[PDB]
Amino acid sequence: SVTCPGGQSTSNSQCCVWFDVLDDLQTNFYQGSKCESPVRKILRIVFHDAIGFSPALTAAGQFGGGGADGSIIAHSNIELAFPANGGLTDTIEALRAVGINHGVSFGDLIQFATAVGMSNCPGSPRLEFLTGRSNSSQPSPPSLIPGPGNTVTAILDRMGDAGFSPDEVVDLLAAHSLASQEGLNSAIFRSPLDSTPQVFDTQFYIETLLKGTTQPGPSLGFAEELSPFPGEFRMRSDALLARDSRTACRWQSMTSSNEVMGQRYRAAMAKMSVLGFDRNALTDCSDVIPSAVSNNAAPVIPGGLTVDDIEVSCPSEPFPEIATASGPLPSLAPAP
Ligand code: HEM
Ligand SMILES: *[C@@H]1O[C@H](CO)[C@@H](O[C@@H]2O[C@H](CO)[C@@H](O)[C@H](O)[C@H]2NC(C)=O)[C@H](O)[C@H]1NC(C)=O
Ligand SMILES: [C-]#N
Ligand SMILES: [Ca+2]
Ligand SMILES: [Ca+2]
Repeated sequence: SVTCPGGQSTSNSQCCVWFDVLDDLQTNFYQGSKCESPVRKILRIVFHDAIGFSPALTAAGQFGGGGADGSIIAHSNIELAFPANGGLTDTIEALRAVGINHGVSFGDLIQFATAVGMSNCPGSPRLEFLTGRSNSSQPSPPSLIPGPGNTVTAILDRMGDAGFSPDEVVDLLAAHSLASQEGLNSAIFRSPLDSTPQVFDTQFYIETLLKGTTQPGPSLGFAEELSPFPGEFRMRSDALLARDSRTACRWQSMTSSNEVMGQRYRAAMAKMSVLGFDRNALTDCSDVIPSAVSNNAAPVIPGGLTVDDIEVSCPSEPFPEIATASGPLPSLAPAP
């Protein structure tokens, strides 16, 4: 049966090399299987790699990008000069070394390191993992990565061209539940985007909907909005997407069930992992990905705030009854 040298069982012999890069990533890149900055930086990288894909550029006779091809590593010299790719160089070099040492393609390595990093974060779904993407890539065209100062129309058009519906854009944003910022306001380095930057949960959707009350740093940084409590950072595109009529009802439905959020995110990520590829030409090695520990906490409106403090923006469905916490307002420490 396909037994790999280490004695694990898998579906196909092409999956066996991935048990070795699992060990290396967990011990080294993830510093003992932790859910800290390397996982958050890999999640920006998989998005920035895969979104360099534009059918409208191809239609106009231009190169439109190869999608999830590892071009952000193979052509980092040109892609890391793009505005959205700051604070990624160290992570890209660590990944380059693993790819070269294990003989796997860069596009596959990024997808694999995303599924493995998320498995270290409580509450995460098991992401699908496909292997076989060609290692050959051309540099991504510029201006294909949505930025935090863009309007909701600009973001939905860019994501729509890549292939995502407005609903899938909200689903994909569940990754900001494991997030902080470093380059928008350097004065409050690693300020989290929700109160549990180490748990994949619904808190990001709940807390971006809360009324912006607090300025967390000495000044406001690029595309920064008032947040609901000390230490939390709120990005303008996230504030706008939570409130815009085209995305507000899907954003609201993501607040009460970690289970629904996880399924929707896993589906949207599987679609993003094969942009520029035919998934029927890839081999499924999903059984190499381990289970994350379960998250047993329930969704809550933190620190004494109530439903009266969230700015309900979906005019059709009433806000879900979420639990409240009898606390003083929290102050978040930097994400680890
Ligand atoms: C509407 C599109 C989105 C925009 C405009 C956006 C923008 C940003 C920006 C400006 C940052 C802060 C980076 C920094 O200063 O360090 C950030 C962080 C982050 N984003 Fe996004 N994002 C979006 C979608 C996504 C998606 C789809 C994913 C991946 C599936 C993602 C994953 C992350 C993660 C995990 C971080 C945290 C980085 C860290 O803590 O080091 N983002 N995003
Ligand atoms: C994937 O392609 C890249 C080239 O784009 C290869 O990367 C180079 O690998 C050699 C040795 O294998 C290194 O000395 C170079 O420094 C690498 N270049 C870059 C830009 O990183 C990589 O080896 C290829 N991988 C496979 C398995 O074919
Ligand atoms: C996010 N980039
Ligand atoms: Ca790419
Ligand atoms: Ca969270």
